[PDB]
Amino acid sequence: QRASRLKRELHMLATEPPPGITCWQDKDQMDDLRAQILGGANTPYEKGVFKLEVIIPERYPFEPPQIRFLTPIYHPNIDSAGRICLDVLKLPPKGAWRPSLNIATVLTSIQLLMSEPNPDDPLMADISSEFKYNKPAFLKNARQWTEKHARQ
Ligand SMILES: NCc1nc2ccccc2s1
Repeated sequence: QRASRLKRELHMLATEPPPGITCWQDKDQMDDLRAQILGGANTPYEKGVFKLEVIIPERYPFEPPQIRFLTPIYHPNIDSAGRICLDVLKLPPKGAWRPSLNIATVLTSIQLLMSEPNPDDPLMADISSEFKYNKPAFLKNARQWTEKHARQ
């Protein structure tokens, strides 16, 4: 059932990936994956390439994929170790993971989170206040962080 579902998902990611998103097997196992999200336009992350680690837990699809950024990113919801505060990556009642979602849909949500942060549920408190109260300085720091760590 699990193995069977992962094959369906890998196939879909290889053939019909979402715009801007790529995901693939590192080795010869279906539960240790990698992905890549391209920084969107009309965002400070633009022209940046962000790599992620995607671990599929042993009880998938009843527990969510465990995802973290490997490429540094300056964002209120993402910490210095790459942990993402996002509802679709957490179990209910607080979270919104359900088995009718998949790897592609959560990667797309992380992409949306990059365009549209939530300072209501921050992981980086100083970055979160800068985003609310000094928006131009946030945008400047994000673009600098992008150019340094996500390019060449
Ligand atoms: N591994 C992803 C990240 N690494 C870092 C390091 C410093 C600040 C922010 C980030 S996000």
